[PDB]
Amino acid sequence: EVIKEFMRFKEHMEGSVNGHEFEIEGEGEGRPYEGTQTARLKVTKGGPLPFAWDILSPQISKAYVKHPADIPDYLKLSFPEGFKWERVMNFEDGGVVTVTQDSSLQDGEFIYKVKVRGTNFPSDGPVMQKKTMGWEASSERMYPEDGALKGEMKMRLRLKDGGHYDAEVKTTYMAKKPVQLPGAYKTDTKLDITSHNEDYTIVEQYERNEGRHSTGA
Repeated sequence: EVIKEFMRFKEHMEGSVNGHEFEIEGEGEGRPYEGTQTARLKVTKGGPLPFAWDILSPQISKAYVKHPADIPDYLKLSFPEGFKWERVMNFEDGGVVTVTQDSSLQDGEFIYKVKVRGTNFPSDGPVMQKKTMGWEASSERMYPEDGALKGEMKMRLRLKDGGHYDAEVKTTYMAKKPVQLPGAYKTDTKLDITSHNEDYTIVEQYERNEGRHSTGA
């Protein structure tokens, strides 16, 4: 078994949001079977970011999703080779974020390599004015389609406000070899910024994910 009850990961991200290029690196740890993790991130190029850290947080780790025994854990079964995923987030004010990601395993540790592109965010919007306050918990509908695992979800950013700034999200997760794909089900996810001191140039996150059968949805 290559996936231990404790697993670290490291992450390299590059991207650009409305033409502002950046790099971020991170190192993290978690309990893959328990559904838990934490990481430390920093902006290694292009810092301080012109834009909310929040649009980045969901793109900085689904090997740590807790599954019941009878839902196959496709993304853990995918190691040691790993999996890749491609996402599109469509925000209500016209901004879009697209992401491509490789995840593999080297030296006992998960290794994430992430390319993010944000575009068409309004100069005066809550993302570019850095006015957001973190994501409410969400549930991603997971379902096998065209030989891959797909998820969709509505994700909701809190605003320095009381209301919410909303994204429609679609992700295709595809293992590098054809391991059992699950039937459809839900993943409940809560992502927290736990420490942001620095300039949101050093940031720590905590995330809890749990797989469950649906009712339902």
